[PDB]
Amino acid sequence: KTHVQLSLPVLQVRDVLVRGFGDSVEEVLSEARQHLKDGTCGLVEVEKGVLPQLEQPYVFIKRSDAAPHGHVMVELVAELEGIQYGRSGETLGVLVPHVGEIPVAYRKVLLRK
Repeated sequence: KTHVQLSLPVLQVRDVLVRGFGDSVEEVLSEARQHLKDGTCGLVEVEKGVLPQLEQPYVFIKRSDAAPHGHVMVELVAELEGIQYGRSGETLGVLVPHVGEIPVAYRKVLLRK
């Protein structure tokens, strides 16, 4: 399927144990996609002071369309030293590995895979 319905656990930035997916734009997009497939991917909502507490490169989910079955259609955009790889809509949050942190909420997304 070109899209997969996912429910992403929303994590508080200060709880996050593994603060990024790796060391290159290509690696973080790769790793983010693998963790999304394996159900081991969390979401941190972006506000003032969040991104400097996480590791670059960043992987964002961005709204790709204006929402089947409650699931917002999203795609992945990476960012490194202020350059983005991908072009999409509004940021829903920054993806991180999920290693058992307790979430505050779930974000239903339809991921372009």
